[PDB]
Amino acid sequence: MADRTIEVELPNKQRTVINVRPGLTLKEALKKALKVRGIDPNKVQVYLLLSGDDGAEQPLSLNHPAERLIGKKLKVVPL
Repeated sequence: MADRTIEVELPNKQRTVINVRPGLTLKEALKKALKVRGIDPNKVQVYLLLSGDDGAEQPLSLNHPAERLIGKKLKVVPL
C-alpha cells in the first residue's frame, strides 16, 4: 500500500495524520478526528494545496471521498 492515509493540518500550528478506506467521504473520515477535538463540520473548512494548478489551496466538498486524493495533504481551519 505504501501510503494509504491522508494528512490534515489542524489549527494552532498542529498537524495530525488520519487513515480511511475507499468508500466513505472525508467528513466520515474526519468525524472521529473532529469528534474528540470538539470541532464542528459547519464551523471549519478543509482545503487542498498543490502549487499553481488548483489555484493554490482550494476548497473541497464534504462529499469528497479521501480515496479520490489518497496520500494528498490538506489543511483544516475554522471559519
